[PDB]
Amino acid sequence: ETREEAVRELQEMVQAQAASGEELAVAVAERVQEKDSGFFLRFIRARKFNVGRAYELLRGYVNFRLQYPELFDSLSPEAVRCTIEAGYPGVLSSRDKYGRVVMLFNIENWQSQEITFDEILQAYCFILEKLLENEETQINGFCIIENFKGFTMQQAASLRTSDLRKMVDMLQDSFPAWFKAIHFIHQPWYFTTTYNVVKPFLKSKLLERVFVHGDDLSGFYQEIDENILPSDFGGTLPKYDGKAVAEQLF
Ligand SMILES: CC1=C(/C=C/C(C)=C/C=C\C(C)=C\C=O)C(C)(C)CCC1
Repeated sequence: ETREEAVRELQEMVQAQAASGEELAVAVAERVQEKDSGFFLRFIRARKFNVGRAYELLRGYVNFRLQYPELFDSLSPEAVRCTIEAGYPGVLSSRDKYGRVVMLFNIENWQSQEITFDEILQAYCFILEKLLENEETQINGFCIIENFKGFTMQQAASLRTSDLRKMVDMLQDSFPAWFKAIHFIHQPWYFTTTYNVVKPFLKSKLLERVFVHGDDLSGFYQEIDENILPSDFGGTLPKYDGKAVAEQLF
């Protein structure tokens, strides 16, 4: 069967490339040695069974883990659960019109000293790992909705460029085959400074996936069904509660 053959070919390529001794190639081989066929199929299917292209995706995925080991070193499922229960980030029960999983972040009252940017990215990675077990999601991918209505100047001043770059790299290196769009709503005037900080690190393909809506949600609602969104993202569903997602995942 083509699936089993494709996985075997990807595995052989992982080994063949590592044979060169090239640093990342060697790291990939080491870092995927415990993975099952399902894991390899994610990359294979995301690249329409093009093994070479699947391997390139895998390189970026592993590179992210090499560059940001603090996100993976002492990962505790229990701690990740708490972050998710707190609603950071959230996940909708229904897919959007593109068949995408919709992830959520509402910055209002986010206290970075209580729940760190790193902890939030750990939660993203933990969720995406589970979400990508699903074969439709392996193709359709996901989007992110960011409600910045409550983005304060204090929050803005506290954001570290190294943390913003980490998020860029999560989307651009770890999950680029799956990250499809990010929608910022209700962002204040000083969002411009935050955006400008990140802009140099965004490749053109990723830049084209960033949308900023402010207070006019007309276009936004054309993308994401108002009737699938929680009330704190302008929708008709109950205010987002991280408990439901958390229970489903764990
Ligand atoms: C502008 C912009 C970004 C900035 C995101 C920010 C400012 C996130 C701030 C807080 C958190 C933790 C959100 C969690 O979802 C992205 C994602 C990096 C890269 C694409 C464009």
